[PDB]
Amino acid sequence: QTLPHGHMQTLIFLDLEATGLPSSRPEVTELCLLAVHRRALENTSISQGHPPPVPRPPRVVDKLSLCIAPGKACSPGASEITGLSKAELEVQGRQRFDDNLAILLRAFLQRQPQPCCLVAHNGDRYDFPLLQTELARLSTPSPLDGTFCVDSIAALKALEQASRKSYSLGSIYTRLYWQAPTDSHTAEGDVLTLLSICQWKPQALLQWVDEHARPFSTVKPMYGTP
DNA sequence: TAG
Ligand SMILES: [Mg+2]
Ligand SMILES: [Mg+2]
Ligand code: NA
Repeated sequence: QTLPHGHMQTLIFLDLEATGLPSSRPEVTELCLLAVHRRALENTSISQGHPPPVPRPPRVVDKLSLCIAPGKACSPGASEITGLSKAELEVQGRQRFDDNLAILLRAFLQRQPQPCCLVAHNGDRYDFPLLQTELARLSTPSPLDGTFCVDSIAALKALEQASRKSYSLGSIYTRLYWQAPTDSHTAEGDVLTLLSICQWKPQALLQWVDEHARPFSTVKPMYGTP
């Protein structure tokens, strides 16, 4: 382009469940990362047919799915759709978002060939600023420091405009594949759904991602800590 | 406009 940050070598599909929506000062209850090398995406076969079948996930993938005890209760709305509550997370012995979690994420990211780019649906307004806020509370250094990120809503908008309607995760998936997504509002279900829409046009997605990746350190926290 |  020249590419502003070089080729993204690893795409990290990311999904968070949390206790509520942005004005509630929400906290994370579940986290899922799906790390895919760009080779896996460029090896995805072209989406043919109307509709095309849902693309097959790459064989080679690193996956991390974690349930996390938040510091405050879930809104009733959040619990009904995620199937999670703070109390039941604690009955199941889930720990808080803590320094160890940060050390876990860092080691997971370091397994990936660099640089890594986080991909989340509406990430620019939800997942990235939320995650930035969770990590901010920790005295521990951010494990996301040399990482990049993109919002898949912008990606799919550009990809479909390259070919009114909704750009919610489920809407896009149903429009592309004429099927309902499964396990919605679980971190891993919605991450796998996200993987599928991004595999719709894998080459165009990588190109767009390389051009719009931005440092996660420029992400503004969703809300302030004490 | 999209837990
Ligand atoms: Mg989400
Ligand atoms: Mg979800
Ligand atoms: Na393509």
